[PDB]
Amino acid sequence: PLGSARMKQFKDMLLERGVSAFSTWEKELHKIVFDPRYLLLNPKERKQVFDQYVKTRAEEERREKKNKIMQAKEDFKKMMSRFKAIEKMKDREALFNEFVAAARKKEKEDSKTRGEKIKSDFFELLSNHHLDSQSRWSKVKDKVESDPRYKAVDSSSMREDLFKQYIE
Repeated sequence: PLGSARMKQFKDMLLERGVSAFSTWEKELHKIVFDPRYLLLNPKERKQVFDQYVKTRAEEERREKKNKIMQAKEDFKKMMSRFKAIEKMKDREALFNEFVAAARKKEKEDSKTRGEKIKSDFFELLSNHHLDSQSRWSKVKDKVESDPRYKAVDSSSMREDLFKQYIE
């Protein structure tokens, strides 16, 4: 949405005549100087529109390139025809090992965060009750067997051990 029809036309001309975004005005001038639309702006205005056309086009290209790369991953990574998208095998394997060697690294996490969680939830379960050294698992079991923080501990014996830990 550039100000005026006059400048729109100049911008258009820049595109149609293939003026580069990585060059000097002095060296691109030859692509436009013979074009009737060149006559529609004074020098200051010519500079305005050129500077804007060059900044805008470089950024669009820089970005088109990146967003294509990131998008190719996010789809290769998602398929786990999106396989062909990546070129070679050398590239599409430092990635097939990005996912797998990060999907196992999410379990030297997930099996520990949930790990300590089953435990702490069993302690928290226990702490809802008034317990001490005199407390006896026989009489306590019955109070908390319905609860989900209890069922979560899958070893009837390990439950007992925990309650022993908690009572020490």
